Amino acid sequence: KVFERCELARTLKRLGMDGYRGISLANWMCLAKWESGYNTRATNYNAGDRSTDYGIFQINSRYWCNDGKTPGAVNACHLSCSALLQDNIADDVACAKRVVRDPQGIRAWVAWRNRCQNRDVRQYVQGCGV
Repeated sequence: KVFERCELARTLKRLGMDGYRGISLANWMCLAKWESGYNTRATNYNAGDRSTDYGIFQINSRYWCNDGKTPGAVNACHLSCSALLQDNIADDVACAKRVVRDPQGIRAWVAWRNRCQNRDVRQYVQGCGV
């Protein structure tokens, strides 16, 4: 499923992401935009290290979900990577919360640094009623 901006804004709010571990809603929106274009079915194979990024938040199989095929990986979120490809983002949200619970926080996603850090990200939630 490809979310519309405000529709996702509202969904994330309901899911308790606003201010999660100090991370504002607008930041999570910026993240999803740059990682998947708000597409829950998006996947990206990293030939470099043999892992795959899955779903809305492009969660990596090296550490967060199990795909069976990534070498040396762990599955911190206790989920099959398949779970992150559903149209519902409940699993994605619970796993993303897990990711930021580690020291790096939101910085674990390099695109967040490149595209969202130190920028005015209010645009991502403007007019959405959240």
